[PDB]
Amino acid sequence: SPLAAYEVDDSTGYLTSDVGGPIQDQTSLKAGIRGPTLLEDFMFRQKIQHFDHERVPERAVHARGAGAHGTFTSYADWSNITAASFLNATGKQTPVFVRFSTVAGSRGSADTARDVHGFATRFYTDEGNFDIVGNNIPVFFIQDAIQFPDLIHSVKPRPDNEIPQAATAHDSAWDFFSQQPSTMHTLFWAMSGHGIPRSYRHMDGFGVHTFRFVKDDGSSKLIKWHFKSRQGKASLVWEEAQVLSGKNADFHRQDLWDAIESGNGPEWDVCVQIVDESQAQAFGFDLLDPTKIIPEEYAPLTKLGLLKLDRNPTNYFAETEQVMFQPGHIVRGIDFTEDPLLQGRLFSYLDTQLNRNGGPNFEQLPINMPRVPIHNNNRDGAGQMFIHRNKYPYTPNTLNSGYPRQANQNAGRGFFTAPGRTASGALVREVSPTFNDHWSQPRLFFNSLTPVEQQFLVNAMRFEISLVKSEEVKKNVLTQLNRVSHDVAVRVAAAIGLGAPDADDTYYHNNKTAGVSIVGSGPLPTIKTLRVGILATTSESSALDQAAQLRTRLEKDGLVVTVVAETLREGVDQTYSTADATGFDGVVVVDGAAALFASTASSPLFPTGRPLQIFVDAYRWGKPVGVCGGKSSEVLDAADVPEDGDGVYSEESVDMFVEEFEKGLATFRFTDRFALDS
Amino acid sequence: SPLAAYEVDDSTGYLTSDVGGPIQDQTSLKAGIRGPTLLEDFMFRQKIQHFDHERVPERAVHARGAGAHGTFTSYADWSNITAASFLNATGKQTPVFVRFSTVAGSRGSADTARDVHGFATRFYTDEGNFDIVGNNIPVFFIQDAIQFPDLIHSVKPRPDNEIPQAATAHDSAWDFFSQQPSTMHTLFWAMSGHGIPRSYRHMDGFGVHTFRFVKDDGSSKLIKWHFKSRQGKASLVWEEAQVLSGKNADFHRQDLWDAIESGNGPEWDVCVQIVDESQAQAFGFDLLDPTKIIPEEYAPLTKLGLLKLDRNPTNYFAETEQVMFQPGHIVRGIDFTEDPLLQGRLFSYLDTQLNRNGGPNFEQLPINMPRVPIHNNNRDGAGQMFIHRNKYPYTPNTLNSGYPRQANQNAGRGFFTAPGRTASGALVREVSPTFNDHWSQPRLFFNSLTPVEQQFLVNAMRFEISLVKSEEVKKNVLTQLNRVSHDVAVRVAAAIGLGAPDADDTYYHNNKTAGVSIVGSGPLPTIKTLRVGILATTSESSALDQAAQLRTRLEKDGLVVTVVAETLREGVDQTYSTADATGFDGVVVVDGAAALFASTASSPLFPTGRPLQIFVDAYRWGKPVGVCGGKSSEVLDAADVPEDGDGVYSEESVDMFVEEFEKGLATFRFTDRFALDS
Amino acid sequence: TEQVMFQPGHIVRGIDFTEDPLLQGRLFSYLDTQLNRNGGPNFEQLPINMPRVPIHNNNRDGAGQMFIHRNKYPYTPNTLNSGYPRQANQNAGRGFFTAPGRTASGALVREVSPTFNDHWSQPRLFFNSLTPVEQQFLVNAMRFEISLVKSEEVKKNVLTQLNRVSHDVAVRVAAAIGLGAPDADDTYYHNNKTAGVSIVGSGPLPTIKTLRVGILATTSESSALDQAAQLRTRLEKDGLVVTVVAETLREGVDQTYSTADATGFDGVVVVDGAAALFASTASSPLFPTGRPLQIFVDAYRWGKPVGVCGGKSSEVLDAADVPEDGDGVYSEESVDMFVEEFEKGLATFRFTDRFALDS
Ligand code: HDD
Ligand code: HDD
Ligand SMILES: [Ca+2]
Ligand SMILES: [Ca+2]
Ligand SMILES: [Ca+2]
Repeated sequence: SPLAAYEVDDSTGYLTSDVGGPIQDQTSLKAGIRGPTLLEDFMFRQKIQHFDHERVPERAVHARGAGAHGTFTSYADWSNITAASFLNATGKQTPVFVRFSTVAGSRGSADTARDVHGFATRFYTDEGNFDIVGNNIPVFFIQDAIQFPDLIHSVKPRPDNEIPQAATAHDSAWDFFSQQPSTMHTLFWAMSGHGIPRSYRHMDGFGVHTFRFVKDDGSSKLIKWHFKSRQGKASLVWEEAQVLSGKNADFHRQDLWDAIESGNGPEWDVCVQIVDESQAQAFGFDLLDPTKIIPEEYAPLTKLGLLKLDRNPTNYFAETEQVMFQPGHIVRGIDFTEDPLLQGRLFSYLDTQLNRNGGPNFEQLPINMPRVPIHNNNRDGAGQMFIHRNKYPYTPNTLNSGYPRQANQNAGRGFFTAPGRTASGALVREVSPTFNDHWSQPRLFFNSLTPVEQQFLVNAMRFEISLVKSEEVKKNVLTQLNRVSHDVAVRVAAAIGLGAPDADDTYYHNNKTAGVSIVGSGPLPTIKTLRVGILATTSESSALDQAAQLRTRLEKDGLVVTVVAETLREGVDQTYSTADATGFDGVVVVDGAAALFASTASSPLFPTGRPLQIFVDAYRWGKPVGVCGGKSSEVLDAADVPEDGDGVYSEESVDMFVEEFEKGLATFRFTDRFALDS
Repeated sequence: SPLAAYEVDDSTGYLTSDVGGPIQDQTSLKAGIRGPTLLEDFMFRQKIQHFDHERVPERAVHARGAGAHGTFTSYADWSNITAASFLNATGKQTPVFVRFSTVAGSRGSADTARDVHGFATRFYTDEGNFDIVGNNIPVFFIQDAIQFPDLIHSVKPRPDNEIPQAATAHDSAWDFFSQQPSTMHTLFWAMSGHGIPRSYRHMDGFGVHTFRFVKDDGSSKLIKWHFKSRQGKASLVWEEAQVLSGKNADFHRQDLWDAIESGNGPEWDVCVQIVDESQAQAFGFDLLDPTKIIPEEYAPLTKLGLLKLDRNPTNYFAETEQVMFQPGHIVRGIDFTEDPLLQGRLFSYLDTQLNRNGGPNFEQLPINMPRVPIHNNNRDGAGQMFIHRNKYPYTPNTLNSGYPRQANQNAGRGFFTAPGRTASGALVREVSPTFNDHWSQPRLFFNSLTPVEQQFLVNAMRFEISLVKSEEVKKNVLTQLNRVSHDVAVRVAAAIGLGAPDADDTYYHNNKTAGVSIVGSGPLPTIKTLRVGILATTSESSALDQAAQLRTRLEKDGLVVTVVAETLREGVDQTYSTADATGFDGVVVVDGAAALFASTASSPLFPTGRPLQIFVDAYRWGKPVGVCGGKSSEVLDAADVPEDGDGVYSEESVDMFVEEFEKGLATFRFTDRFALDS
Repeated sequence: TEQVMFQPGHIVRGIDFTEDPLLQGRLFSYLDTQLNRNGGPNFEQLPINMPRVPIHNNNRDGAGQMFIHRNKYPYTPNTLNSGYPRQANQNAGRGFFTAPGRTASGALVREVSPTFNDHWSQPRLFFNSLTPVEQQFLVNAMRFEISLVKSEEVKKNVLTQLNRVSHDVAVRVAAAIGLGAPDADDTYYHNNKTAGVSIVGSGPLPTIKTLRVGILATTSESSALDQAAQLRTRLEKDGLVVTVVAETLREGVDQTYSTADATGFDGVVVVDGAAALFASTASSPLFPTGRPLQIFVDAYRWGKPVGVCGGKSSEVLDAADVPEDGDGVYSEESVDMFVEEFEKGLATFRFTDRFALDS
């Protein structure tokens, strides 16, 4: 913790200026008790000036996000495939910092927007900082970095009025998607449940690009990075995400914070797919193309180590806001590929930190510093924090005895470009013909989802495209969807009253791939941290008694339990007024409370119908719901919830109720409650 | 447009660099067709560098906002009270730019957060730019500018985890409120409907501070600025505001945008209260105190002129984002007072623009430029756009013949300090004792609300304080509330399971004041722009017929009509999937659509129960609802809405339906549907 | 050095400001200007600017933020951080406080105090307090600068102001620029003087340590370099910085004639073994024509102590047109006697009898 050396404690002591002079900061200096404020009030000005300059530009993308500290532990000595020092011994531990994010919204936008999500991991290795700046979706919208402002301008708010915030549901985005068909693969992922994850802990991370692992002998293999969640994969449903955006814009950052504080810090297996250089085009697409995945059937995952997040930042601004990641932060044993999206990224991340930091010495901020000595001839610049002793900062020199020395493949453990890499041909601004198949892999992805997942994706597209005003853009969108799947274009067209174009089967096929479905990936492996809302009443002393007994039983198994009542008191966490179904992964009514759910309910302490609305919403959104007490039928009738439904629980016995209700939590969503196209 | 001279047209022509060289920007230059990108690719780098640097720091407060162009027109020659040139002739027109905003949220946060709102107006006068940087609430939280960072730190997200976004519902804010009693007045306004306005058009603006009008003879009078909405006052209900925050984060900016495009540009009467210098302490409080209003019974409003917003910006960034308001932008005829809040603001706004603009020449941005010539000896600085001819930029000079000439009270129409102003006494960092009554005016305000408005305010406080984790903070909050009103403290305490402290009647009184109530300000004066959702179906050709007839008669009265059905087609604006009750001011079901409202209604095209939920939500939130066509009983029964309810409409005849329904839209909210504490 | 950011706003308990209107505005400027230099608000965190005591305040964020603040309730007043940091003032925490006797009275004005209006008496006090040669130098600095002003009207306006200080100054300055001085205006003329403002009159320097002595020698003569080495040891003993100069470097020789100039020395000594370099027909590809003699002559003309060490002085001094009996001109055979006299000269520092006076 270079973070702990820079920590500042203010738990005792008298207020000082920034130069250590004790002062006051509550009243301005004035000429007389009702007089004007004086220019000589240095206390006033130092304080306001600091306030007035507190903000810094938000990131150009991924502005909305949150971070945590942890550790990476290697499972083996990986010398045989990479020279990377953080992977060179069983059990070797490296500190990490991770930031998760959306792409499109500004700071302050809602966590539960539909979007691609960032998953950026810094490894503070003993041979330098290494960053993997990935996303929760393994493919990207575009095939060349020069198009990135085009993609981003199209998805961000229309620039006359700056509407809409954090959403692709507008003409410009679908105009771009429909004119730039490379977008189809990422679009399909973003329109699935991968666009609205349950939490940062319930998504995967991917490096997206093919990279190289380079051995000390100089041989190389091609790799893709996969961070596979140990919490399982899980999504919201859209109608739930929308309400969550309003009720709790901070949902994902709160979830992450709380999991870490409770001792449930999330984990991922850090994995690679590893293939030979000769396989760059063996799989029916080009490994230089970031719109393509390698099916796991062609290349299995190898598990390199464990990533665990287990500590929250001390100061959000200083750590999370100021962390400045770069794919250029590379270490010996890793190399780039000629992926034209990766290639341009290298430029952008060094440049953009000048905007954020306002000066060139951004690598000296505590969160950006390495954990090894720095020896170089970089000097001066605004905000220079070091006092360099070497007064001959040039190479070659004799007056500093030739130091710092050059590092390279054979000296000082230098980074070196993989020596088998070559280039040949004309200097061109031309797209490789090997990149031209934009529709096959979207179809592979779509084929690999379950029927209800396919319906959710169609429904997401129906939602967004129905909000596009241009009839031409809508037609063009159907044209592109039709090339992936005639069925998708037909079902989407039905919602927007246009006809789909005739089937064009060039890229149609029936193939599937493992591991891309959320709903298909079986029950969650753990239910720790999941949220249960127990709906109770201060009316009946039996209701708070039953709530307390359920609480014990659920908290035993690591669930986070919230007892809801009309008013706060001992045992009650939340009022009906502040409660919502978006707040819980499952809801239980204690039978003691059945009168609150009648249609003539009414209280000055919460909005009309709130108790029942929580229960109904939770049911309609596919959550496990139940009534505990043995007079269940009255609440279930008021809800129009069938007692015999999957994921509906009714028991008098607390112990039997809990046992089945917990199986429901693992199932997580009951997908039989959602209507499917015929 | 004033700013037409700076417009750039890209409706034709070939892509160029910033220096006019024709280029391409879709493919990177590579060493071979699958090769690495080249450093000599200047096309790539100039485009990506611009992208990398697009963002600028958000405003330190009022980051989330929106703007429009307009005109101010004077109603008279106001020479007899002020020298101000924009007020010197009946009918005199001056261009304006207004930005509206929330206070606490970052720039992507929801418009319908509970907050104080900004209302900042620039008058581009023939004697310089004059800015009135106001709020929609006439009193401010604190009495000294030096305390602003304390207020804002406490209300903004907790700095460890940056939670929660755009909300005072957390411990730090209520800690500050309870330890700093000056906050009570603004707190009561923010917890009333004024904290969740229906639109920027349905709120007032206030300068907050006492200022001075100064005549050409040097005599002065004390003024408060009031911008009084011609659209009337209106608020959301909290439970509505919360869902709206998710469903449409852009609600207020969209409402303003749309009103201007439809030729319904909003208007305010720009008014002043005018009192003599001798009345600074005549009204039982100190006019230098920004936590106090002057009750209209003691000083009436004088209408000075009309503010009309009628033109949307061309580019949001360039106009809205870059507008840099200053209370320091003052003109001859106006002066400051020794209000210690105002005094410190004068420093802050000049300083903070350096952060935003990144250099000192921010007054040269098109939106910030004046509409008259500039003559001064300000020179150089980053981003200097002028080429100054005068090569002797010093005073006094002979080598530029003594130009520019000094302007003052007697020459060149210079600004001048009101010459009757004086100071006397010790140089002190002390609060005037005349500022010490923090509680009477909060009580005056509370007393001037209707019973249901009082309930809504109590309920806002119950909501927020129930989320405060510290029992000590909650206790301290009740202590302060109790000094305003024992009844308030009792009613709030009931939701959080504490007892309120014994009554302390030092500041209790029964006085009321006119015009601070929303509910009490009679029906809206116009219903133009209000939104009616018509819930129809494609399953019956008669329903769409009914909807079309309803649309014709409602549009004739300038309402914005959305017809909602399962799918889009001619006549249908929105699908049930995208529709929500938060999108309408009133909801009509056409009786041809009754089958969608049954509890077994289901479709793959929208979430279960969505048609009925829209109707139920609208009813519960106090909106006029109805069924048109004659067969009303299944819809009203399914919704549990009584046919004889106020603001419930049931007529066979479209004519009669609309005549009654329109009375309901003017009534706006039916307050009898909300329960009151006994 | 480049990053140090000073401010008169950096004040401590026991010091306070006055209502000097120049000082009052400075307090604003120095806080504001560091934003320009540093490009962000955390300039007090640069090592040179940090205090040597703990910092406890609620300043947060900003570009370049180096601290990680633990207090997550950075507002006052608070209970959630127990009311810390506490307010410091006259009576608690050794706070800064404004001197309590200070007051203000009267109108809010943009007017100059009439008490500020005598612009000329003190300039005259200062001028009166200089020695005659110092007065001449001041006049000569004005004649130099004003003679480069192209505007005839500006020049007249200058003599109008100077004349209000001293008619004599305006006359002597006017003579160089071909204008007539305006007639005497004696409102602010006086004969008063004040101690300690004169440089020339502040006696010999109190130390000559660090002053620079150039020894002009030659590689022609093994004698010349021996004399230079003996001089060097004797001068270095008294903490002077000695530079031996010759045609080319070698052991004992610090600088070539090519790089040397009289501006590099406070005193110049020629060793008499080097006399041949000082002739008018001296010439070498290793230095500009006349360079050795020019160093000596420049040093003499600029008022420095000069001398010849070894016993044979008259060829050098005649080549240079320097009278052997001049004040601050030294001739001795003995190194010890040479240095004893020469060091008196270094303490005198400048021999002002070598500069002409008006009238
Ligand atoms: C040519 C520009 C460009 C391209 C093609 C990309 N990005 Fe990027 N990205 C940026 C330019 C950039 C940036 C403007 O440089 C950002 C904003 C702030 C920063 O540090 O870098 C950024 C931020 C950024 C962040 C946030 C890091 C954080 O939390 O601070 C993530 C996770 C990604 N990007 C991930 C990706 C992935 C997985 C991409 C494709 C595979 C990708 N970006 C393509
Ligand atoms: C001492 C500091 C301070 C104090 C006491 C206040 N403000 Fe302020 N205000 C600022 C410091 C500031 C600022 C940091 O200087 C901002 C942020 C951006 C800007 O241009 O100025 C600002 C912005 C800002 C804006 C946004 C203008 C726009 O849309 O760009 C409004 C409407 C206000 N303020 C209104 C007020 C009112 C009505 C106040 C009390 C009566 C008030 N402020 C007190
Ligand atoms: Ca658009
Ligand atoms: Ca800058
Ligand atoms: Ca808090």
